[PDB]
Amino acid sequence: MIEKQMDRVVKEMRRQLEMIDKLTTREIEQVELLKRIHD
Amino acid sequence: EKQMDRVVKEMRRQLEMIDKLTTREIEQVELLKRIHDKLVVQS
Amino acid sequence: MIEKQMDRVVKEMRRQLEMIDKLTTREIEQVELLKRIHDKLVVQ
Amino acid sequence: VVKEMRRQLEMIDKLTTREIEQVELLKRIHDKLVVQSTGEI
Ligand code: NI
Ligand code: NI
Repeated sequence: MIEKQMDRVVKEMRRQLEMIDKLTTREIEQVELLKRIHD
Repeated sequence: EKQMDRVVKEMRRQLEMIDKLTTREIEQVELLKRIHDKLVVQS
Repeated sequence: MIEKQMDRVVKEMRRQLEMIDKLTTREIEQVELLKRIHDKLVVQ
Repeated sequence: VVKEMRRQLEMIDKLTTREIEQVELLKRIHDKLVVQSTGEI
Protein backbone atom coordinates (compact mmCIF):
# COMPACT_ATOMS: atom_id res chain seq x y z
CA MET A 1 0.00 0.00 0.00
CA ILE A 2 2.29 2.81 1.02
CA GLU A 3 4.78 1.09 -1.26
CA LYS A 4 2.82 1.44 -4.51
CA GLN A 5 1.93 4.99 -3.77
CA MET A 6 5.53 5.85 -3.17
CA ASP A 7 6.63 3.90 -6.23
CA ARG A 8 3.91 5.73 -8.18
CA VAL A 9 5.15 9.12 -6.96
CA VAL A 10 8.80 8.38 -7.81
CA LYS A 11 7.92 7.13 -11.30
CA GLU A 12 5.90 10.31 -11.83
CA MET A 13 8.74 12.53 -10.71
CA ARG A 14 11.11 10.97 -13.20
CA ARG A 15 8.55 11.78 -15.92
CA GLN A 16 8.32 15.45 -14.94
CA LEU A 17 12.12 15.59 -14.77
CA GLU A 18 12.28 14.26 -18.33
CA MET A 19 10.00 17.12 -19.36
CA ILE A 20 12.36 19.62 -17.73
CA ASP A 21 15.31 17.93 -19.42
CA LYS A 22 13.80 18.45 -22.86
CA LEU A 23 12.60 21.97 -22.19
CA THR A 24 15.90 23.10 -21.10
CA THR A 25 17.42 21.43 -24.03
CA ARG A 26 15.13 23.09 -26.45
CA GLU A 27 15.74 26.46 -24.80
CA ILE A 28 19.51 26.05 -25.17
CA GLU A 29 19.19 25.15 -28.85
CA GLN A 30 16.92 28.15 -29.37
CA VAL A 31 19.49 30.49 -27.80
CA GLU A 32 22.20 28.98 -30.02
CA LEU A 33 20.08 29.60 -33.12
CA LEU A 34 19.19 33.20 -32.18
CA LYS A 35 22.84 34.02 -31.48
CA ARG A 36 23.84 33.37 -35.10
CA ILE A 37 21.23 35.52 -36.64
CA HIS A 38 21.23 38.49 -34.37
CA ASP A 39 23.38 41.58 -35.03
CA GLU B 1 8.39 29.60 -19.56
CA LYS B 2 4.69 28.85 -19.08
CA GLN B 3 5.35 25.18 -19.82
CA MET B 4 8.26 25.07 -17.36
CA ASP B 5 6.37 26.39 -14.39
CA ARG B 6 3.60 23.97 -15.17
CA VAL B 7 6.18 21.17 -14.86
CA VAL B 8 8.02 22.56 -11.84
CA LYS B 9 4.76 23.24 -9.98
CA GLU B 10 3.79 19.63 -10.64
CA MET B 11 7.28 18.50 -9.58
CA ARG B 12 7.22 20.55 -6.38
CA ARG B 13 3.73 19.13 -5.90
CA GLN B 14 4.99 15.55 -6.35
CA LEU B 15 7.85 16.27 -3.90
CA GLU B 16 5.45 17.24 -1.09
CA MET B 17 3.51 14.01 -1.64
CA ILE B 18 6.71 12.06 -1.17
CA ASP B 19 7.54 13.96 1.98
CA LYS B 20 4.18 12.98 3.51
CA LEU B 21 4.59 9.36 2.40
CA THR B 22 8.03 9.28 4.05
CA THR B 23 6.45 10.51 7.26
CA ARG B 24 4.00 7.59 7.24
CA GLU B 25 6.90 5.26 6.51
CA ILE B 26 8.71 6.53 9.61
CA GLU B 27 5.70 5.82 11.70
CA GLN B 28 5.66 2.33 10.42
CA VAL B 29 9.31 1.83 11.22
CA GLU B 30 8.86 3.30 14.72
CA LEU B 31 6.12 0.78 15.44
CA LEU B 32 8.15 -2.06 13.96
CA LYS B 33 11.03 -1.04 16.22
CA ARG B 34 8.76 -1.03 19.28
CA ILE B 35 7.66 -4.57 18.47
CA HIS B 36 11.19 -5.74 17.78
CA ASP B 37 12.43 -4.31 21.10
CA LYS B 38 9.61 -5.90 23.11
CA LEU B 39 10.23 -9.38 21.66
CA VAL B 40 13.94 -9.10 22.45
CA VAL B 41 13.56 -7.85 26.02
CA GLN B 42 10.48 -9.70 27.26
CA SER B 43 10.62 -13.32 28.42
CA MET C 1 12.39 -15.70 22.62
CA ILE C 2 9.56 -16.52 20.38
CA GLU C 3 11.39 -16.53 17.12
CA LYS C 4 8.35 -17.45 15.19
CA GLN C 5 7.22 -13.96 16.01
CA MET C 6 10.62 -12.55 15.66
CA ASP C 7 11.07 -14.04 12.27
CA ARG C 8 7.98 -12.20 11.03
CA VAL C 9 9.40 -8.92 12.31
CA VAL C 10 12.77 -9.62 10.67
CA LYS C 11 11.06 -10.58 7.42
CA GLU C 12 9.28 -7.22 7.60
CA MET C 13 12.48 -5.32 8.40
CA ARG C 14 14.31 -6.84 5.44
CA ARG C 15 11.33 -6.07 3.22
CA GLN C 16 11.22 -2.42 4.31
CA LEU C 17 14.89 -2.22 3.87
CA GLU C 18 14.72 -3.47 0.31
CA MET C 19 11.94 -1.02 -0.54
CA ILE C 20 13.86 1.95 0.86
CA ASP C 21 16.98 0.98 -1.12
CA LYS C 22 14.90 0.99 -4.31
CA LEU C 23 13.45 4.41 -3.54
CA THR C 24 16.79 5.97 -2.65
CA THR C 25 18.45 4.70 -5.76
CA ARG C 26 15.69 5.92 -7.95
CA GLU C 27 15.73 9.32 -6.22
CA ILE C 28 19.51 9.40 -6.62
CA GLU C 29 19.16 8.99 -10.36
CA GLN C 30 16.97 12.07 -10.34
CA VAL C 31 19.44 13.99 -8.32
CA GLU C 32 22.01 12.90 -10.92
CA LEU C 33 19.69 14.06 -13.70
CA LEU C 34 19.10 17.32 -11.93
CA LYS C 35 22.83 17.92 -11.67
CA ARG C 36 23.28 17.36 -15.41
CA ILE C 37 20.44 19.80 -16.12
CA HIS C 38 22.13 22.29 -13.80
CA ASP C 39 25.40 21.81 -15.73
CA LYS C 40 23.81 22.32 -19.06
CA LEU C 41 21.93 25.42 -18.08
CA VAL C 42 24.97 26.87 -16.38
CA VAL C 43 27.36 26.81 -19.40
CA GLN C 44 25.57 30.11 -20.11
CA VAL D 1 14.88 33.89 -22.78
CA VAL D 2 18.35 34.28 -21.30
CA LYS D 3 16.99 35.85 -18.12
CA GLU D 4 14.56 32.98 -17.75
CA MET D 5 17.33 30.47 -18.00
CA ARG D 6 19.18 31.92 -15.01
CA ARG D 7 15.81 31.85 -13.26
CA GLN D 8 15.26 28.19 -14.12
CA LEU D 9 18.76 27.50 -12.81
CA GLU D 10 17.71 28.58 -9.30
CA MET D 11 14.48 26.56 -9.57
CA ILE D 12 16.46 23.42 -10.49
CA ASP D 13 18.93 24.07 -7.67
CA LYS D 14 16.06 24.27 -5.19
CA LEU D 15 14.61 21.00 -6.50
CA THR D 16 18.03 19.36 -6.17
CA THR D 17 18.23 20.45 -2.54
CA ARG D 18 14.78 19.11 -1.74
CA GLU D 19 15.47 15.77 -3.33
CA ILE D 20 18.77 15.33 -1.62
CA GLU D 21 17.08 15.99 1.71
CA GLN D 22 14.69 13.26 0.87
CA VAL D 23 17.37 10.89 -0.08
CA GLU D 24 19.03 11.82 3.21
CA LEU D 25 15.88 11.04 5.18
CA LEU D 26 15.31 7.66 3.51
CA LYS D 27 18.97 6.80 4.07
CA ARG D 28 18.59 7.60 7.76
CA ILE D 29 15.68 5.15 7.97
CA HIS D 30 17.70 2.51 6.15
CA ASP D 31 20.63 2.94 8.54
CA LYS D 32 18.32 2.46 11.51
CA LEU D 33 16.93 -0.83 10.14
CA VAL D 34 20.34 -2.24 9.39
CA VAL D 35 21.52 -1.85 12.88
CA GLN D 36 18.35 -3.57 14.07
CA SER D 37 19.18 -6.57 11.97
CA THR D 38 22.61 -6.91 13.47
CA GLY D 39 21.54 -9.22 16.21
CA GLU D 40 21.63 -12.08 13.69
CA ILE D 41 18.43 -10.72 12.29
NI1 NI E 1 20.92 -1.40 1.90
NI1 NI F 1 17.52 -6.92 15.97
